[PDB]
Amino acid sequence: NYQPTPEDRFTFGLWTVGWQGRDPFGDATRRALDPVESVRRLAELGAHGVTFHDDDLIPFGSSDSEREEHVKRFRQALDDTGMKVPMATTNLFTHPVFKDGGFTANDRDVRRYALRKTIRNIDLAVELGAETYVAWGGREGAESGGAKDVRDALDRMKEAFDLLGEYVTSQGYDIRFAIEPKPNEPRGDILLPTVGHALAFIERLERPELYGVNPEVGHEQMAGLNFPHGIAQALWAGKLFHIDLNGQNGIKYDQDLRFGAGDLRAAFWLVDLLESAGYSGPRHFDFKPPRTEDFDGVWASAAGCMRNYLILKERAAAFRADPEVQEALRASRLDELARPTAADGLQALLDDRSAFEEFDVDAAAARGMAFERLDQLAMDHLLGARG
Amino acid sequence: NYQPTPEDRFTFGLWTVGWQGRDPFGDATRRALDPVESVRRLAELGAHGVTFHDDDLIPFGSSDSEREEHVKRFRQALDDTGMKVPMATTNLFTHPVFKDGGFTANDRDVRRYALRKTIRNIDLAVELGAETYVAWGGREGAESGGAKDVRDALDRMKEAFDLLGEYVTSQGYDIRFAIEPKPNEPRGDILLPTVGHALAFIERLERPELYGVNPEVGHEQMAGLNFPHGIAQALWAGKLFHIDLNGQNGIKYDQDLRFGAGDLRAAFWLVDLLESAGYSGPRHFDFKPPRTEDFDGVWASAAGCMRNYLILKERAAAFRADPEVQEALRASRLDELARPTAADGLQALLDDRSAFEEFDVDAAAARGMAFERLDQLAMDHLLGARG
Amino acid sequence: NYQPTPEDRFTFGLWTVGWQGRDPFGDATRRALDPVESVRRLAELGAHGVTFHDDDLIPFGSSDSEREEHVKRFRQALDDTGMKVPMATTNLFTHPVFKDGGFTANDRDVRRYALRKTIRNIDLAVELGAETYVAWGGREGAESGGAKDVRDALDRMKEAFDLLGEYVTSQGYDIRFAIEPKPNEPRGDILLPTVGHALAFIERLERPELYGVNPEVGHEQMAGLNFPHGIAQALWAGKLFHIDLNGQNGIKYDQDLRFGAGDLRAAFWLVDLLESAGYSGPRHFDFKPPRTEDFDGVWASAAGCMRNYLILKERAAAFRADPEVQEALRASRLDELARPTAADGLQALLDDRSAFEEFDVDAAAARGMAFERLDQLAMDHLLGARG
Amino acid sequence: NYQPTPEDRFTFGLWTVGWQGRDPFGDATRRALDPVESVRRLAELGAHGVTFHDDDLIPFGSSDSEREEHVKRFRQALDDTGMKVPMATTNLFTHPVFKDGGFTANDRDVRRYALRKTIRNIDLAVELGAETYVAWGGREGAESGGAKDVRDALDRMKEAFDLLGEYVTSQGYDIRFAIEPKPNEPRGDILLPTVGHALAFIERLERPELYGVNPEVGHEQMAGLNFPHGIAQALWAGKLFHIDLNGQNGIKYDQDLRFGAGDLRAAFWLVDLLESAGYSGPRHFDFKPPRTEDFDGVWASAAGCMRNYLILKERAAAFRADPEVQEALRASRLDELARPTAADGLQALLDDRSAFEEFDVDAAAARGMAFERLDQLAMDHLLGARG
Ligand SMILES: [Ca+2]
Ligand SMILES: [Ca+2]
Ligand SMILES: [Ca+2]
Ligand SMILES: [Ca+2]
Repeated sequence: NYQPTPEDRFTFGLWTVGWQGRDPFGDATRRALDPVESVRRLAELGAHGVTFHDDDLIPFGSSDSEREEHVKRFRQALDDTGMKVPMATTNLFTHPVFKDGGFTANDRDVRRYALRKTIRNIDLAVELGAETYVAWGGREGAESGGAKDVRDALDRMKEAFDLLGEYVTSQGYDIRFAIEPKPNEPRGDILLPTVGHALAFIERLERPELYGVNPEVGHEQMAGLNFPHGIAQALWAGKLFHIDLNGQNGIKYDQDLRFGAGDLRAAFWLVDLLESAGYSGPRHFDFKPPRTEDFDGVWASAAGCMRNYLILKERAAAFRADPEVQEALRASRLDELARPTAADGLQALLDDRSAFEEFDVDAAAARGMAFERLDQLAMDHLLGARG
Repeated sequence: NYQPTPEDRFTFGLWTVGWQGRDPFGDATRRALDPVESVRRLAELGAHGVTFHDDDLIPFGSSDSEREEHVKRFRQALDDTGMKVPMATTNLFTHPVFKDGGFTANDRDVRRYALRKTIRNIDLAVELGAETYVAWGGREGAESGGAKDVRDALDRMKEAFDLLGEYVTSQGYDIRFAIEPKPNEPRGDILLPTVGHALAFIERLERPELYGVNPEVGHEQMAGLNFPHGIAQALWAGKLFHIDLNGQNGIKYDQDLRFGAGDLRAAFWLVDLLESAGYSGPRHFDFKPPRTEDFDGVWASAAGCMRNYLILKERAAAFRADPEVQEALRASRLDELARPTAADGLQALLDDRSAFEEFDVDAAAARGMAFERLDQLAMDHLLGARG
Repeated sequence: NYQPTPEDRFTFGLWTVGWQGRDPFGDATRRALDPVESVRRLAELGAHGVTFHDDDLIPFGSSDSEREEHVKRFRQALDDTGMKVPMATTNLFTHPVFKDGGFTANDRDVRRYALRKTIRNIDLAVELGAETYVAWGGREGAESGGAKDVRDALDRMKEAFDLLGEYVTSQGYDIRFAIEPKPNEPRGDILLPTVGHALAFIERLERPELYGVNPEVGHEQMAGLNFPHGIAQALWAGKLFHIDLNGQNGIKYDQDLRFGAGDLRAAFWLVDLLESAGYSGPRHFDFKPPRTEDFDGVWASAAGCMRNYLILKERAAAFRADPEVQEALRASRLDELARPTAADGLQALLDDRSAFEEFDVDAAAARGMAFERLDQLAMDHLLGARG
Repeated sequence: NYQPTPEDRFTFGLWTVGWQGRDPFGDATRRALDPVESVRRLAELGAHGVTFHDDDLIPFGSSDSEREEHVKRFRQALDDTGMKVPMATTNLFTHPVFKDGGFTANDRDVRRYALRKTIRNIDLAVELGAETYVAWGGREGAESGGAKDVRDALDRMKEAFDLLGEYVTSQGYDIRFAIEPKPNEPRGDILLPTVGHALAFIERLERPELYGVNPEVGHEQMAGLNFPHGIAQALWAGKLFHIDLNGQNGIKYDQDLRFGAGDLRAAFWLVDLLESAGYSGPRHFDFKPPRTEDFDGVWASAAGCMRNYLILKERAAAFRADPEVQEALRASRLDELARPTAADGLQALLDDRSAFEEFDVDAAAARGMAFERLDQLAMDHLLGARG
């Protein structure tokens, strides 16, 4: 069982299953995949859609007529399979010209070029029916302190995003932007390193309602942060526009393992959250099948992303519906957490002697939270051990 | 030389020099310090002022008349020395009642009590002339996923801060709030873990203009983040209300080493930033003299905080005034980073063929950034090796 | 089900269930437990035995006659319950005198005292029937570079351990030593920081056969290392004398969560390893019930340590016995990994043209490892999803 | 000043200055360098020598006669400049055939091929006068638990190294082996992850006297470990055969920054150690000029490696020769650390009542270590602030 269907909204970047396995120390282990073949193979596995960078679809430097051809063939594949394109993004990191950034390159002519390369792809994304346009600032940052005045760079980043906003507004496009944060790699430190930094920056843009976040499991974990806590803050702010799902083993290089790999418990708490909150965006996998694998291992890895999400969804649902868990949640006062501290208001609080002057602090101190009992029930549900 | 004076605005918490050296594995190595003796000793060393938690100054559970006495003696010490009190904070972490939090405890009665304990200390802080009231949510978080619904907790945290805002506004107090972020310890994961998360949360409060950040060097480093980059984002947002200075060796327990210890280069880039931006708040040291030390080592450690700031300030000033550095900054196009990408506007950009259609991408790609030359000049200035 | 019995060899330190919840920022949340009550409560839950520091059992500074009394009462409890004492250790970290170390304190008189405090407890451990005597050098290290010449310190550490060896040999005691590594906390950096450093140091002792390791899950993880890989190296060397089981969420302060918490997958791979290798030592839990909990949560947390080990053992056994997994292991060439590279010997290898001159490198390159298929089978077994 | 000469023994890999700037997300930013041009350019800057992988010097798949040609041209360059070749190594990581390892690949035919490729390069290294042959097991490890039985792999790694030993012994070559540890990247976890793990493994080889370590600054730091402490353990064991010098900012991807970048204080403590211990091997830089840089930045970056070592050497010498520092070292009892704990022997210790029964523990406890005073003197020396 645990058979995905298009209704689950599982999507994959072309660059994921298409990763040839070139890493910093080694050559490609797999041949290039034709975009058309990935769309067919992914449709068969039960995915809902694909996502793309401009350069994954249209070889860099293609003439207009080659461009048209490449798009026509891809569109035929989407029509043949029923696959959608809910998101797209720009490659502002591969070509040498972007070595010091796109939107925040020190060189003004490069920043202009980055904006133009981006706008041309927004038009194509809208034509293909994308609802979300992602920006990953992978080259925006520094290896040394004097190379990048961060205040000026944030001025340039605000400027670029406000211009993009102006463009989509003037063209009457129904697309929104999502920033994908990452703390480092390939630059020593990348600007807007976490979901929090991205959420704070968005509030200073001219039209903040057009921008949200595309957080990635492995990225927040590269800073040692709790990914479900970070997603909860994004949901609370109304800014979870998209999500990247994958696996990461702690603080090191960006692994991009299949979803469910890495920190398994954090994966369970994430699915519990997404499903309880009613998140209805795409479930996108930004992952790389390891370079050990041949083409059969590529499709197995991708199928496993989807499988692990669906097993985790069933176990989270079972945990929340268990009457014994419901009672534990009450024993730990989760119900009280949800009630206002002082709906009576500030003067009532100040006059309330049971809040301070006659508050028995030692009796309140003695009450156990019963969190460990709750957590082991959650453990037993994850592992299928409530038999 | 490098002799601090009160004009440098160096401040210290009472709990810093007063730390008795109790750690998770060992007993106190030093006897308690009387608050009056710390104010005298710090004045002699050249500090500008002190900061305090309610409980550092007034033993928990003191009667009103003991409270009055304790305050009177401390005030006499401030008058005798000329020492100021620019910041104060509440202890919402030591007493067992706060084991699941203050403002976000699951138990509503504890959340009420935390608000009342906080307000009573705001009144005292204003009486002593504090301009900034810090909140460190050290118990707000979780060790397990099911213990804390983060959305509800952020509702409770917003509620507490909005109430505090209402209180100071209604009393006509000229005080502002600053949140001190920390990613973990003593809870497994703490809410609002970084400067970015804190900045994003503040934008959802009812009166955001009353709240900013009190970032700490060692805390951001506990997440592997670049502290000067984080301070630059806070300065850009207009939210650097206060700062905690100290040292930390990478990702591990919160060390609170003396300033200049830990990551020395990040300390240089921070001072360069604070001084170039014109930061005029207090230079506060939230540090712990190591428990190896006796009282003579306590005062040496504190004096060193101040010394290292002043050596770093001289070296940063020398770096920025060096004509050879000025020319390197131009060679690396720092001047261009500061100029608008597209002050000509969006239609001009789109019509500009030198931005895309006739942009020579290979020639732009070939230009070296000259960052390594710049960085080694910065190295030579730090080390005093431009002789 | 998953009911522990004494035959499973689950042991707990007295200091684990006895932890009063004092952390660096807060007071105790639970009252002290009498050692006799912990032995009774642990026996009821199904544990095999307990472990102790000298100071957990005999209050520091007790007279000889109080000492005798304390031991007599504890022995009565062991007799009443059938509980064993397979391991013991010395507290060389709590008292202020050990602030710069025990065996590697700069002060020679303290190093002498540490050796004497240790020997007195070895005698008691043997009397109680301990087979393993653990040393955790928690104060051996430094916060600054000039404080500790590491070569000299390693001379002092070798000296202490060689003396201990001489003592047990001269008394004809059948006890061996195990070093518990930890990379940091409470010192900034601790000497012999990982299992590897400890294994290398043991080879330079005069009688290396008397010493091995007591690795802890959470400690190796505080350095970002793979704990099952580390245990495999220890097993390969014949030095896994004991093990500490618990949970840790990545690189931060030492959490000491219940076993199975933290990195769940690493917990599965560890149990798979221990059980396949035939490890027959104690399964000891060095954990701290979180300070949120009352006494009911303390016993629930301890029971969960044991439960999670037994669920993990069942899932690992099922994975290894599955014929489909056996065939996957062959598809990935695990069988070939176990066969000698060159049992034919060096001259045969050099003359073998199929090894170099006629080796088809491109055909070897093309073969997929099929690791992702294998790993998802392992995922399905862990989660109980091979239905 | 701070002008390197060949007598300082600064060496560089061909792959360092030759790095074309291809990273996991981007194409090359610099053209290939001819090995002959790097030898000339490095000689001019004051280096002593170069190091090479087989594949840096002889393009993979070259015929015997092309091989001979490539070697002849390189030898002419070494003769023309006076440059030496003190170390060499094998590329067992780039070609796709090594995707699951060399010596520990699951496939036996690949393990044979790795041994043959290695031996052919040992012959060439000896011909060029290398004294040290380095092995970096960058592909030896795993991304998932079931892919690699670590016990069997350590059997295969021991087997490979014992064969290499047998080869050099039978050929009467005066070369020794050094293992370069790294904890992860490009595999999720790499076998023998730290200096400690490598030192422990060497003690189980048949001729351990032929093998030592080549620790790298940035690698140990990728595990959060103190590099000078690790080098001290290697020196204590007599196994520091070579060293890789570079810079790294904490726990993340392997940066390979120029030496002196990254953790500056750890760089000072390392130079202090190397120079005080009389380390007389090569000072090798395993670094990558950042891909931001053109060829002028490549040579500036390399020159800076050498400059920072020489500034650090002068400051460390000044610290150790300062009579005020000498007295501080005594105040902190560094002299006592170097004296035997119990040269009187075990029975004398046990009979000595001043070691236990009459030891005044509270008076010993009260003595301050004076470490913070010492550390600030070390700070003032580093920064050139003892004027
Ligand atoms: Ca990623
Ligand atoms: Ca701190
Ligand atoms: Ca621990
Ligand atoms: Ca490296």
